[PDB]
Formats: sequence, structure tokens, C-alpha cells
Amino acid sequence: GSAGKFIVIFKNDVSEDKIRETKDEVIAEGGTITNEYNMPGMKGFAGELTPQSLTKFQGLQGDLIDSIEEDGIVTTQ
Repeated sequence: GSAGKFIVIFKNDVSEDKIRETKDEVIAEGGTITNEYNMPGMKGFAGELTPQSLTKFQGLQGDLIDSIEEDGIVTTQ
């Protein structure tokens, strides 16, 4: 149902529980998770998102999301 899959990342400040939270927030909210990124210095994840969830961590960005890459609202590939 989502608008597709997305890939967001969190700065190197965000907390651990926070990560699981934000992600969980999407799980409960709407978006889902299919994969995650537990790299050294890189804390991100990949899964299903939408335009709604975006605005969520889209505005608060900078102090939460380091990089956001939407692949749902692409159309015409």
C-alpha cells in the first residue's frame, strides 16, 4: 500500500533506542521496514515508506535524518 520503498539515514548523534523508535513509529504509523543498515558510522535503514511518514522525519530532518532518499514517488522509470 505504501508509496514505495525509501532509504533514510540518521546523523551520528541519534540514539540507539531512538533509531528503533523512529523505525517503530513508522511500523505502527504506516510505513514498514524490509532491511536495515547497521554500519560503523552509518545508521540507516531501507523499507517501505510514504509521503506522510516523510513529512514526519522530513521536517525534523537535520537533527534526526542525515540523508533522505525517496524511491516511492518516482513514477515513469
